[PDB]
Amino acid sequence: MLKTILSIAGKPGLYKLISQGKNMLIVETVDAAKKRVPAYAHDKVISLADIAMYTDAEEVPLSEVLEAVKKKENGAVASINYKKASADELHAYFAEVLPNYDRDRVHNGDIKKLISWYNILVNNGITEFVEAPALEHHHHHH
Repeated sequence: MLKTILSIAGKPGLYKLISQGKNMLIVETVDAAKKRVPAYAHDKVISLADIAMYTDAEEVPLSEVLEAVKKKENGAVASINYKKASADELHAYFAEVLPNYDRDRVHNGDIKKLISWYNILVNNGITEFVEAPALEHHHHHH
C-alpha cells in the first residue's frame, strides 16, 4: 500500500524507504538502475502516502486521481510534461477527465507536483495505480 513510495518535490523524484537512520534514510531510486541512495530530509521529502487532494467528490489520494487522468492515455506516459506546459495547461489537463476540481484546496501546485512524479511512475511502472494493465490489473471500487 501507500507507505514505501516517498514523493520528492526537490531535485530527485521518487524513492523507496527501507530503513531510517539519524543522518540519512536508506532508500532506493525508483529507476532502471535502482541504486541505494542516502536520503536527507531537506530536499522536500514528503510521503506519497500523505499526498491527497480534496475535490468536489470525496477525499481522493494522489494515486486515484493519477488513475483518472492516466485513463485518457491508456497507461502511457504524461503527454502534458510540466516543464513545457503553462499554468493554465496544468489545470486544463486535469479538467479533461475531472472538471470538478476546485481552486480553493487545489491551489498548492498540486497538479504540478503530481506531473513531476507522474512521468516517473510510468517510467518504470512502479507497481500499479491505473486499471490499464502495466503489471497488475486493478478493479474499480474506489
